[PDB]
Amino acid sequence: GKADGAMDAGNMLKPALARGELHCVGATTLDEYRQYIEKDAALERRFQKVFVAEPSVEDTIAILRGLKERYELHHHVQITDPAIVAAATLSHRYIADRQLPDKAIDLIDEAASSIRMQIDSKPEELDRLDRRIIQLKLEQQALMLDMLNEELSDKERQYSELEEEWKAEKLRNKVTDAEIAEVLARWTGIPVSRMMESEREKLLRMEQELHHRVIGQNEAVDAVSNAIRRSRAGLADPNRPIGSFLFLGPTGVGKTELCKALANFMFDSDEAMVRIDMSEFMEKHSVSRLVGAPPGYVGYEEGGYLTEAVRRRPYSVILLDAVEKAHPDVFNILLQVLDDGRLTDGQGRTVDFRNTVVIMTSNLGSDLIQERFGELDYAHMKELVLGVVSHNFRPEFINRIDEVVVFHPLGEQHIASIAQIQLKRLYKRLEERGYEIHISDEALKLLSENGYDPVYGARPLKRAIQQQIENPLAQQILSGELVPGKVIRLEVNEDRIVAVQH
Amino acid sequence: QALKKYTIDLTERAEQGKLDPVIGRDEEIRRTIQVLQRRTKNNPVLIGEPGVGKTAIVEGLAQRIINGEVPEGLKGRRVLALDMGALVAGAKYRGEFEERLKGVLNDLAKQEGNVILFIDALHTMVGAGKADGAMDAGNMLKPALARGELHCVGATTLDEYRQYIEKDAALERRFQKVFVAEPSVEDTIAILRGLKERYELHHHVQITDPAIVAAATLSHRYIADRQLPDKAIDLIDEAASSIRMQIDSKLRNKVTDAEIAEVLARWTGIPVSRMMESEREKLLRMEQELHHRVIGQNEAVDAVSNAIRRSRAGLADPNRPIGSFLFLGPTGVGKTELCKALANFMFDSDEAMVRIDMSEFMEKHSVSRLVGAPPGYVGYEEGGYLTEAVRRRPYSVILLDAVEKAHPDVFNILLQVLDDGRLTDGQGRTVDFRNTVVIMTSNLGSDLIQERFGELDYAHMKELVLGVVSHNFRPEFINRIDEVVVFHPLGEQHIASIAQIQLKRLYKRLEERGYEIHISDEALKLLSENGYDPVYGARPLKRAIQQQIENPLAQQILSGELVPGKVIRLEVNEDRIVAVQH
Amino acid sequence: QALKKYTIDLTERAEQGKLDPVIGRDEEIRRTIQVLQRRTKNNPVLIGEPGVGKTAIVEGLAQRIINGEVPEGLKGRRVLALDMGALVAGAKYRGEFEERLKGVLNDLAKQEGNVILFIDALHTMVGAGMDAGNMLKPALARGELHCVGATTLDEYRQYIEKDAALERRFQKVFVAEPSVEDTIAILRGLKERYELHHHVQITDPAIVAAATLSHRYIA
Amino acid sequence: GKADGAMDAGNMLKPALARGELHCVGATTLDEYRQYIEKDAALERRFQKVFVAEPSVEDTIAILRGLKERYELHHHVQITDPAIVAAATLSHRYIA
Ligand SMILES: Nc1ncnc2c1ncn2[C@@H]1O[C@H](COP(=O)(O)OP(=O)(O)OP(O)(O)=S)[C@@H](O)[C@H]1O
Ligand SMILES: Nc1ncnc2c1ncn2[C@@H]1O[C@H](COP(=O)(O)OP(=O)(O)OP(O)(O)=S)[C@@H](O)[C@H]1O
Ligand SMILES: Nc1ncnc2c1ncn2[C@@H]1O[C@H](COP(=O)(O)OP(=O)(O)OP(O)(O)=S)[C@@H](O)[C@H]1O
Ligand SMILES: Nc1ncnc2c1ncn2[C@@H]1O[C@H](COP(=O)(O)OP(=O)(O)OP(O)(O)=S)[C@@H](O)[C@H]1O
Ligand SMILES: [Mg+2]
Ligand SMILES: [Mg+2]
Ligand SMILES: [Mg+2]
Ligand SMILES: [Mg+2]
Repeated sequence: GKADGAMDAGNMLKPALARGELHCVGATTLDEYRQYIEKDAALERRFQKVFVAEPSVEDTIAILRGLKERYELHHHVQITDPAIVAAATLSHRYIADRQLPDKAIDLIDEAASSIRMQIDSKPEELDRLDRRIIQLKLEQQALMLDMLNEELSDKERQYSELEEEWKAEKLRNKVTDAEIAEVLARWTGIPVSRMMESEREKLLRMEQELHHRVIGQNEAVDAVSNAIRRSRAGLADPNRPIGSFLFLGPTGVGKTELCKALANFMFDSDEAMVRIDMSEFMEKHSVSRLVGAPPGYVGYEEGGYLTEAVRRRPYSVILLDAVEKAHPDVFNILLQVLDDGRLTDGQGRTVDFRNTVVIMTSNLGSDLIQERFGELDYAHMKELVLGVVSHNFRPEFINRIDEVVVFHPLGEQHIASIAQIQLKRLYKRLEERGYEIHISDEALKLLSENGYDPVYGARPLKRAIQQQIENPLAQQILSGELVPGKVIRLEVNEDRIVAVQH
Repeated sequence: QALKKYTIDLTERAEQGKLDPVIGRDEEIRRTIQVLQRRTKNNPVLIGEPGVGKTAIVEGLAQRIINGEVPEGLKGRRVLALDMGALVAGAKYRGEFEERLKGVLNDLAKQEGNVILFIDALHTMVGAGKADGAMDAGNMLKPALARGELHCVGATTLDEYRQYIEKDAALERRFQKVFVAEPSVEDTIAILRGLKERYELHHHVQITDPAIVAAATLSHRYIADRQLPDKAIDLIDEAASSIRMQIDSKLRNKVTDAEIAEVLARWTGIPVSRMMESEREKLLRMEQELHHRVIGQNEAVDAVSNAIRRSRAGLADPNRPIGSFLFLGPTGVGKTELCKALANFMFDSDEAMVRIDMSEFMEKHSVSRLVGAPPGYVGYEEGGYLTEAVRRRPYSVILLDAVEKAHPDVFNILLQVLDDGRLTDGQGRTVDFRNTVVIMTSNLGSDLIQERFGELDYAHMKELVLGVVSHNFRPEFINRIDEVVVFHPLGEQHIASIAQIQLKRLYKRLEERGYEIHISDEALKLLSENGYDPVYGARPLKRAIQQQIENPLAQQILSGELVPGKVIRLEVNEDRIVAVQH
Repeated sequence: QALKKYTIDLTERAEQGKLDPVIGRDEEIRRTIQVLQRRTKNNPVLIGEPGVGKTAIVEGLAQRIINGEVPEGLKGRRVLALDMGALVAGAKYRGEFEERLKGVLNDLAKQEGNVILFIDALHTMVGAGMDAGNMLKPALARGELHCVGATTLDEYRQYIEKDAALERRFQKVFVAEPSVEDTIAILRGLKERYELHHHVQITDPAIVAAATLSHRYIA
Repeated sequence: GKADGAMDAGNMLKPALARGELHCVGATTLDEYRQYIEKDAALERRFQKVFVAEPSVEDTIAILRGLKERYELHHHVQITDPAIVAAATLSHRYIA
């Protein structure tokens, strides 16, 4: 209420506060105290500071066991004491901004709202299928090629199955720890929730789901798969990230494909991953471009890059591609990251990385691996290229790595399978304009033999495909020679691969 | 009342049918409905990117309250939309804004908890009525938010939240973060198939469903600025505007997908449009039209011809740039002129290209010239050269001129560029290089090529000079290159044809000046026989043409001797060249 | 009424013929008319380096509304130039900018979408002390305001592309700086008004020499 | 014009500048021009830098000879022309 008639309301109370004739119990924040009171230091002494520490997990458990019955009587549901101890423990582990017991009560109360909404209308999967069948109903109405009425028939059948099963049980009217974990996995993003059977069947086939995109390379697919299975099962070291890997080998063996296949598995898109191309980081300033500017400097109030983009979605994959192409002491930021999951940015708030999968591709032993992947067992190769890495890095940073793996030069059956994959995506690119493509098996032999050399991996297969198909084929498509509808066969001449129209 | 003066009823507008139909957004509406029916903190904030449908989730929630698709507990709730500007506007005295806000709080306590308040732009609430010593709307809604008396549905942006609401941590913890992700391609198709009826009712036209799947796919692929389903709706609506004007001017009546590609080609410049027959026959004559400026060197003309034919025919690898060429040859055989032939074909201009002159980059930090300086350092706010040059012009041609001069590790930036088509500047955003033609022009093996181009076939020449380049670059980097072409030294007849090209462009320029010039073949023979040596390329040719033509020619023009409208016969002397006026 | 306190009716001025006979720039007017007939985001922003005649484009739009060269959705509109410098005039107290601006927005809602607004120097609207983008921003979003913004290229990419919400509520119309021949056509269009004001004659070789020397010797 | 529920002078005359109904002539210091008129758009291109030179010593002599009669007829005194050139020279020499 200060104005031109400046009486400010801190001044009128102030002799009553100083003389003790007013018993004013104040309560304020800890930043707001410093920012608004300790400016005006004539009133900062009138008060006495009672500090209210953040409670422990066990004190939060003791708090929730007497608040429980009030939320029970509001939502008309029960809360079972495993959900209380799960709310306190999980909210202390997986939510880093808020503080106890605000987030514990938030998980409890929102879970009870979720159970009340189950009991009110109908359960979850009924609503999932109900929204999707009304979606496909309106979309099929608007489509008046389809390949859609199959999907609507499938979802309506599954809706009828779950509706009859719901009538057979006519459920959840308590709050178990499963509902707390569902509300935690919708708060933050970390899949803490219990694995429903489709996801568990998907996750036991991790290697089978990844070898549709990474052919060969068994050891690293195993390592990646074991890290994610430990994370979902609940055995990962809770004071470190999920998996801190270091990939090694020649050029074009699927390193960035293994990371893009991780992202396409786990988040259903290739470029949903914090990607730090470490080859911009050749000087010691890129430290500042990932942790941000310090106070006083230019990009302070715009943040860092690694810190902010992980703190948005705390469960993600981090790729540090071409990790040898950096200054050697950019890997001390990663010492903090890989040992404890904490990275303090410029502004002072510590982003938590204990749910991210840090992956570092490289090529540091390419000469050695290309020389000796034959006639050597995998353990001795890992040993000797780890000696090479010890010539590169410092023994701090490679002690923090969860597993160093070795990639190997691709054989000819590998390049046959890769040629099949690249041709499937070429069929997808040319089906959209309206062209159907087959291929002779003799022609695939020409692709596998014209795109093989041991030193460059599986990129010469890609540009051999590019030349020996895509240059005459796009030559003919622009020529108007190849009309859609008819199947474009890929047959060979004596050395060429010609397209025909029959 | 003090609500009707200052709020806007959304359920009344949904009942009147003014709102957009909201299709999709299942789990966002469901989690918001869960957070609204809590005991304490009935406060969902919808934190998402700008454009992804954060308001439309709230209006879809109002439409479900109208239709009855909500649970029984929310049937009949009045979604009121707060207006911060309507509160601040009439309050300049001490305590009029706070009076209005306390009146709103008393009415929303009076409404029996039957009101779901809504604030788009929650940060406007954060700094709302804050004057010198005034209770803003943050500090006055701050008690009635922690007790669930106010059922406020916020909405804010993902980066505006960091600026304004994480500044004030108590009002930051009043709200629950319901995150609204940018939708996928299929969901954008479904969202457009919902809203097709509204744009057809407005523009009085029809929209065909191939144009909708084309709008969603092309907007997801090419436009990097805005987001889904906003940019796809923009392509739909601007194409419908275009068809409505082309009906209404003086023909079509249904939006096709090529209309969507036209609006995309006008927004960006990437030629996604259908090939007209003039441009398609122009494009099949790629090699001949590059040999209308670059005679000689058939190989890379074939290579770049094939690359642009792939780019236009849709066979281009969409996770990579269009072509990533390396040019290797003796000095002065038209490498830079092959790139200028590219720019002159592609954009109908000569220096219409992003031209990095890599002999400036002889140390490790001109890397930082091309990307920019990080946070904290000097050239932060000015960006980078390459990143602004490509972000402002997506479909361009990048020339790394004279790429042998630099430090050996400037070409790691290019590892990112040539592998995935992306490059992160200092300010933390990536530029999409899925549309450029990255071209490098070295001369690492000009001694070897000038020595042994004779008696060695082209494949083994490429093999040998590529082995030398393998000694000079890293195996990671030559693996990324699309096609390492090799340039051959010029012959005599090639230099004669180059001189013919120079004379014809000189005659065209001086005809634009207003003159008419003829020449005898003997002058051409003298020009071909005087300035020949294979070691120096076609530049001694052009400077000999320069001297032995343009010194007497400009000597005689400036005297007024050459009257325009005559015939300038470039005859010869016993040893030199002189022009006459007959 | 708040419009008459702060707006300038351009079409009423072109009705009395005070404006310039804008000749050329036809495709930019056509793209602006494409933008102003959408459903949402009806708000073009004219963008180019300064001096190239963007207010001239909106004057030509107003003259086409007066003559009737517009489609059948713009006959009868009024083009009102808003003055962002005039709303931040008496900015003493709290909530006095918002009173003026809400008066303008209520009176524009009163006309039932009949008024094209022209907010020149659009970089003023971002920083107004929250302030001014956040009262226009929902009405800009729904397309019930038809704000023809007009700002410099560098001011646009410094002020408005920093702020993504206000950036997507507009639509760019890039204004190409005219050629030498187009400047000659402009001066041949505007020769008569200057010869009827100065009461002198102007020699057309001096016109084409003036355009050529101005393009050559001033950067 | 810092008023209440009202307008100032500048943003009420600003319509009359770009409407042709004002033949205004301004006068200001260079610095306040370079802050307050170069920053605006319409106020910039409705105004022209007629720069005023600080005059020379003999020009000041001519001006003082043009105004010697007024001050002499005012104060009933007489002014000497060597006193004029001494005053002008020492005023430009000493006063800052
Ligand atoms: N095992 C594989 N399965 C399928 N495609 C593969 C495989 N290995 C390589 N490729 C293809 O070859 C390309 C090159 O592989 P990348 O992983 O990108 O190279 P890299 O492994 O990153 O090695 P560097 O050192 O980064 S060049 C990939 O993008 C795929 O298109
Ligand atoms: N699920 C959806 N159903 C229908 N229309 C949608 C949907 N999502 C987005 N839209 C449309 O997308 C456009 C923009 O969405 P908006 O919510 O208005 O943007 P926004 O989410 O408000 O983000 P800001 O912060 O206002 S820029 C509108 O035309 C909406 O109708
Ligand atoms: N086939 C050709 N047709 C026309 N002009 C050509 C041809 N080959 C070379 N030239 C001329 O060669 C001259 C020099 O070409 P540039 O490409 O600029 O030199 P360069 O190829 O870059 O060699 P370096 O190593 O960079 S010095 C140009 O002025 C061209 O006119
Ligand atoms: N096509 C045109 N027809 C007629 N006059 C034009 C044309 N283009 C520009 N002009 C004139 O050029 C001048 C430019 O006027 P303005 O539009 O105010 O300037 P501008 O191009 O908008 O640049 P700014 O950023 O507003 S200073 C005026 O005298 C116009 O009459
Ligand atoms: Mg890689
Ligand atoms: Mg919004
Ligand atoms: Mg060159
Ligand atoms: Mg202007």
